[PDB]
Amino acid sequence: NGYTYEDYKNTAEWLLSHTKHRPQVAIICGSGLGGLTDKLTQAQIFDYGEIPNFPRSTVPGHAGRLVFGFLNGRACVMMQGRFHMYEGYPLWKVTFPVRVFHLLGVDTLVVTNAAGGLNPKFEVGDIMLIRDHINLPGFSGQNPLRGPNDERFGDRFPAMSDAYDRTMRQRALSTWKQMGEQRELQEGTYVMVAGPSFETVAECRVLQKLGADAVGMSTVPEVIVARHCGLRVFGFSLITNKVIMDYESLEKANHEEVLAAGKQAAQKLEQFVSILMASIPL
Amino acid sequence: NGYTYEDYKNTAEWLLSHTKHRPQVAIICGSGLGGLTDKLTQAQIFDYGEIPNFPRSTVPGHAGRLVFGFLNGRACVMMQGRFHMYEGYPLWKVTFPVRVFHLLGVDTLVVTNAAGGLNPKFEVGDIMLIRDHINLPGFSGQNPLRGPNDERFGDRFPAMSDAYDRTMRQRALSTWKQMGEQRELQEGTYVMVAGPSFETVAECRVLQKLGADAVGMSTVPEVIVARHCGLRVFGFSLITNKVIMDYESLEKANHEEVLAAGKQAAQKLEQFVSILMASIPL
Amino acid sequence: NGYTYEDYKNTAEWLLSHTKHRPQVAIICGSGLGGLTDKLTQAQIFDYGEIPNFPRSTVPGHAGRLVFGFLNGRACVMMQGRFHMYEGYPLWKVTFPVRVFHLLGVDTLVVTNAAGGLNPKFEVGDIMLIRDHINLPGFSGQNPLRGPNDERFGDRFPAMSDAYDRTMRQRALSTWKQMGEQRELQEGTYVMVAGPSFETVAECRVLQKLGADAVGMSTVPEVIVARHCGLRVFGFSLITNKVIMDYESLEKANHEEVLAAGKQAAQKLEQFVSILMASIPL
Ligand SMILES: COc1ccc(/C=C/P(=O)(O)O)c(Sc2c[nH]c3c(=O)[nH]cnc23)c1
Ligand SMILES: COc1ccc(/C=C/P(=O)(O)O)c(Sc2c[nH]c3c(=O)[nH]cnc23)c1
Ligand SMILES: COc1ccc(/C=C/P(=O)(O)O)c(Sc2c[nH]c3c(=O)[nH]cnc23)c1
Ligand SMILES: [Cl-]
Ligand SMILES: [Cl-]
Ligand SMILES: [Cl-]
Ligand SMILES: [Cl-]
Ligand SMILES: [Cl-]
Ligand SMILES: [Cl-]
Ligand SMILES: [Cl-]
Ligand SMILES: [Cl-]
Ligand SMILES: [Cl-]
Repeated sequence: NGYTYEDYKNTAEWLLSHTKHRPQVAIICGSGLGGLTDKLTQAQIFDYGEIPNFPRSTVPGHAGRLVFGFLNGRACVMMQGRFHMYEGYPLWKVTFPVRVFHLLGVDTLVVTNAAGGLNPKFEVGDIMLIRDHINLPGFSGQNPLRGPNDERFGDRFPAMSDAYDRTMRQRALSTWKQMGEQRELQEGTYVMVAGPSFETVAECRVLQKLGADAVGMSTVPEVIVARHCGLRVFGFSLITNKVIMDYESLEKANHEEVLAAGKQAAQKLEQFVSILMASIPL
Repeated sequence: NGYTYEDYKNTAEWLLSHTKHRPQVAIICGSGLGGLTDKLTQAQIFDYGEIPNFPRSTVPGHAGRLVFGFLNGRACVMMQGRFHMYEGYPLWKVTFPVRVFHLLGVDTLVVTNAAGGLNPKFEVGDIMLIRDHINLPGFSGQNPLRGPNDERFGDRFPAMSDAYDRTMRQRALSTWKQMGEQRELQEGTYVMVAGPSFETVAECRVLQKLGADAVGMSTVPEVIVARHCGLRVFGFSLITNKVIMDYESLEKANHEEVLAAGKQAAQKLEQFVSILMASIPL
Repeated sequence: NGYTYEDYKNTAEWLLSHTKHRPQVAIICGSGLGGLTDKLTQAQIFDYGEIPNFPRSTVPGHAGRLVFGFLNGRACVMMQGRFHMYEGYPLWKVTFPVRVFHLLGVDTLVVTNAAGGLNPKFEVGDIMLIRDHINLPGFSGQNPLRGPNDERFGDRFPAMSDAYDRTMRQRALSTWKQMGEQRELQEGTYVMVAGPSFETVAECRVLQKLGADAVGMSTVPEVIVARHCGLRVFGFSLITNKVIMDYESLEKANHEEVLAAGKQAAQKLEQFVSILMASIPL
């Protein structure tokens, strides 16, 4: 980890210096929450590059931007653009933003993400509340707390059995009925895999047998350092596809079908998140 | 990854400069395909050292050599000597050769390897067609596509559900009957483990329960970058041993028994591969 | 690995130079064997810092010390203070001490450790003999033999199916009856996880389903290089806690409950280890 506490403080302070927005809720926007920044009243945009010590993607395609504003009368900081293991970032860079959020005094993290369905009852376009995760990289050493622990963030050995807030999740089932959606809001376990290649069938069978309902390539490191900092955490996945679980199928997973499911669910997801701000305790 | 596209191009071009052999098929020779170079008509040998940007083993024992020639009227490039995680090589070095093969315009990769039997119906000397793999290192971040993606090789998020060509595998069952072998050609799932230590019993039970038929320490990274480049992929394992699956046995696995099974199956394996060239589409 | 054989030799020799103690048995003291050094007759203490090439913890809290002496008429070298992946140490540093022990001509390693119960028949304060391990990090590349092999320590591909000595374990069940403990000495499989965060429920269910009886964050790398060097290996775990395996519980694991179970079992553990020296073959 090439970041000191002084580095985190510098970034927090610089942002406090450069905006009057004091946010309570951080949202990391995954697949098809691109345009959720269009619903922030009183939006102030930073490009990651301007923000100090802030990782910037080398890849030309994505210019990640941090946006401060109000959503449904909640002070929010949104991340449009995320860092993934598969891109080559170490986890002390992937999760750098969360430690800054805390130093802004944000108390709640919303995390969204795409995922393949491993639970057969799941369908494309479905939304799965993250109740638990399986951190497969963490088992092997790839945990974002690996290294010296700073008491000023949290304990050396934080628990995670409770990472995903029970209350937020109930209050999210309620909001669904109010949305009057045709399809029931799902609840399940998200397994993180590093990727970037899609799963084999033997691999998909391993993940289903380990007890995973969805597989994606993000979120878990962010949840772990959020819980390490004492943040309340709520997250869901967009079920972008059904993980091919048999050799008889003649169908390959693909990024296009993930972009598609993401453009298709944008409106629904943007709505659900903004109504949800109301159920976020102040 | 300390290799640019210009580096790969340089190696490809240098080889094109230094041989008139334009190969269609690359074969990576695992356990007991040492002498398969003796069956190349019109053989031109390179030591890895001569070949630019080509990883060279530090270990005194193995002087890896790349050999261009014809096998059963197929233009082949053979790798005699392979790079393994356990040796300390990063995967961008293990799989460096495959990216060069593609730049030579090779369209088909044959991958052979030793493996311990986890499926009880398997016996030493058996041959298992790789139908699927379980990439246990890949889950944790150790995937050879981790880092920036180059469009000139393939897509950022390639699928693998179809990695092992269906046609090649049928056409391989047919060739077996023509060989008139006493023992039926096997088909199964290969789990890669980094090693170099052999599995415990609890470990062997984990791998059987995950759905693996054989365990070895290679191949999978090569298959992933081959499929990333659009290469057709066919592979099998020599079942060198039966993974000790109970505490009551007084038998340890050992490298000697792997070298043995390899010397013992050489002839059979050398035959099977050369007949197989005929079934390789031009 | 930034250690040569000359480095290991230098450390061994320096210790031989600086003590008349020629030890047969190395003990790595885990949770609640702090005070086991108080039972060494004729104790000679080294701070790790004094000992050359010896890793030293950056963290202010723990000043690791190596102590030579006699326990129950056995020449022992004890490690008070251990190195863990979660602290950031690479495994060539975690296991550095074991290679030195061998060069002192120690023939037997005792390894102790805390662990969460995954087997429901287990209770806090219980003692589980390690019969086998599941090395989850090793699968992904994080094995301490990864790199060039030195013949002077052992074989490139050591077996582990037999890592935990059968005889020592019988002779340990016998000593239990002589101790006349109210609770039966347990026997099981220890899964290593890198941590430092505690397991989720989905995670705890994965580890139980893989066949693990206890989960801890140490030992396995030490056992692997000990067995690579030809050392006889015996180990047990203190069951510090029962891994939360359901969402209905309102209980988080915590370090305090691990320190507690450790202070509470110290006397019992200190006794068991010193009686055990008698059953150690000379
Ligand atoms: C491979 O293409 C991608 C690219 C990006 C993401 C997620 C980015 P995020 O929204 O978390 O910020 C995913 S997630 C994903 C959907 N379907 C699958 C699948 O079948 N397997 C494993 N993972 C996924 C997949
Ligand atoms: C440990 O000794 C070796 C050395 C080299 C190889 C493979 C080299 P390749 O032919 O892929 O290029 C193997 S593979 C192997 C056979 N039996 C087992 C086993 O029981 N467990 C896990 N793996 C193996 C094992
Ligand atoms: C998280 O806090 C710690 C700190 C140190 C250790 C071990 C050090 P050692 O004695 O091996 O030298 C453990 S081990 C441990 C007990 N309960 C659990 C649990 O529930 N999960 C996973 N692991 C543990 C846990
Ligand atoms: Cl930079
Ligand atoms: Cl990295
Ligand atoms: Cl890293
Ligand atoms: Cl070099
Ligand atoms: Cl490496
Ligand atoms: Cl590496
Ligand atoms: Cl130092
Ligand atoms: Cl490291
Ligand atoms: Cl490391």
